[PDB]
Amino acid sequence: SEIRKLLQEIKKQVDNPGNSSTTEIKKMASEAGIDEQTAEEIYHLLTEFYQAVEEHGGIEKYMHSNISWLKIELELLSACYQIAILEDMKVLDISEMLSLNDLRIFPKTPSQLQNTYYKLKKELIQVEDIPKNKPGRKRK
Amino acid sequence: SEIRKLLQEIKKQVDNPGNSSTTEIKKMASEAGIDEQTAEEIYHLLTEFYQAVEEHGGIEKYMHSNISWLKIELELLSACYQIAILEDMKVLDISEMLSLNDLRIFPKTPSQLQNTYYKLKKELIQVEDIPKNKPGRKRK
DNA sequence: ATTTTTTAAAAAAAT
DNA sequence: TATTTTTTTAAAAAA
Repeated sequence: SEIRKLLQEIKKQVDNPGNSSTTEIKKMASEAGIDEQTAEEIYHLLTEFYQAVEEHGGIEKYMHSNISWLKIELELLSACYQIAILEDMKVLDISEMLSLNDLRIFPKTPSQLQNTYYKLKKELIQVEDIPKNKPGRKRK
Repeated sequence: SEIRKLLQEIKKQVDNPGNSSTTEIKKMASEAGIDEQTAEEIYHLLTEFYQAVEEHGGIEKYMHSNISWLKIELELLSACYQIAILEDMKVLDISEMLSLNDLRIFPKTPSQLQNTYYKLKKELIQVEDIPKNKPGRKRK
């Protein structure tokens, strides 16, 4: 599968967009036999996510803010795992690929991505901003 | 006791030092009946700590780096609790006073300060740089 | 005043 | 290999 190189190029375009960005992504997806619609959806979700990060002061300011995940970030997470799974990638490999260890689609580690993916599937969390909850005993 | 206002003024001077800084601190300590030597020691330890933070990219860069505590920061911690205890302050009050909730001598919460103080006293940790250890199971 | 327990997240083993 | 549970660490607050 060429899903990794496609996602990599999608991020490359989001980080430096031009009037031919989406056309190039469609072409790359087509040549790889990857669904064009889902490829473009990811490009647009990623664009929004990065725009949101900037509205939150930037990647560094965001990674340390009180927000663990943004609603758009979770939408992106679900779309990324879904397209990669359809392309026959193993879960462990997807978590690695999307993380800080590789493509850096998300400013998250493979475990942050994978634990969240399963909580999302188990409906332990909703598709909405998720605040960083503090540890420690609860007040009396 | 006037230990809180003394520490506050010590930090005020460290944040904007002049040729009369230490003289003013000595005077304030004297008028409050607080040991002058320990007051000056704290001024110098605090100065070093803030210089170290700057060498580590700044307060924001440091609070998120892989270092939990700096050696000089622990030396400062011990000196601050010691002088405050001698001035009859309760432990809970000291942790609050030195923290982000009040004087901000340290870029730490009252619990980070208090838990570390006791680990230091119990010799569970040494007076040296302490790295931020990651959570999670240990590898097989 | 000092120690222990609890919680939440992250990491990786267990299933 | 997909999903769940356990473990560890730090932080928060009870014990």
